[PDB]
Amino acid sequence: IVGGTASVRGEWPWQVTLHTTSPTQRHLCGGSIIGNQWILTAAHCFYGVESPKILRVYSGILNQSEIAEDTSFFGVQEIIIHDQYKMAESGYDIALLKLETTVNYTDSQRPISLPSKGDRTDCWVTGWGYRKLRDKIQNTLQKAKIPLVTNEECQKRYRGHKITHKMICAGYREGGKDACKGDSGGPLSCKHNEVWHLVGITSWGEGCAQRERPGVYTNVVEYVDWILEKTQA
Ligand SMILES: *[C@@](O)(C1NC=CS1)[C@H](CCCNC(=N)N)NC(=O)[C@@H](NC(=O)[C@H](CC(N)=O)NC(=O)N[C@H](C)c1ccc(Br)cc1)C(C)C
Repeated sequence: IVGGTASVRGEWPWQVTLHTTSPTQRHLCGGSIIGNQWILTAAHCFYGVESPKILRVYSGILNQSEIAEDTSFFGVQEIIIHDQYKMAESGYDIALLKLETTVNYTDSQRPISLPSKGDRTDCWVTGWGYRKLRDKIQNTLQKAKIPLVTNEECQKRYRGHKITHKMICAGYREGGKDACKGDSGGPLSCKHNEVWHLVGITSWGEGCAQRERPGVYTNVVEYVDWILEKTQA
């Protein structure tokens, strides 16, 4: 997260930190709780990830230093990637994680409502990623208010990339506030009528918070059907 501020403990209940044990443990990507045993995130986060067994999910986290070898975590029973995914920059950068055990909701971990298809503004991108292109994972969960930018507006900034309707861009004309390396998979949460909705999944972008370079996110509303299909028994 570039140009943001440290969050408060429990400020973003759905946000979780995904770790990989190979070759050694470390933050891998962001993620959103959306059900007892369902974590939503970006598909590109599992490039070269063979077994779901190397994945460890931590919810209710504020600071990475809350995580040590003796720290509890939810095991990942299954990794479901969208059958059309290929490159994050081509779309379908969405994936589901089915946790080994059910999640007990508390003040520090609750799910986030999926946007209503009937809805095809007050948005924030959160994460523990870089503060600038070259940097390091942040200990304290970062957050930043970013305005959504139309696709026609996005396409222009990306004359080399084709921004479909399954994508949505957010950023500032001037930059300065955007997600960066390590925020991937993480949520773009927007609040309407004081109800949060998972509008986007951090996906890609040229650099971080650069002028006229909106961050490209997966447009979640375009996948709820896919989601209900995968979450179903
Ligand atoms: C995620 O946090 C990560 N996914 C995997 C590792 S880190 C970032 C979020 C990017 C948000 N950007 C923004 N709002 N400005 N995603 C990526 O790094 C993805 N790639 C890219 O965003 C860009 C796309 C491009 N056309 O350049 N690629 C890129 O930065 N590539 C270089 C090679 C790179 C440098 C450092 C790191 Br840690 C990764 C890649 C994924 C790689 C698809």
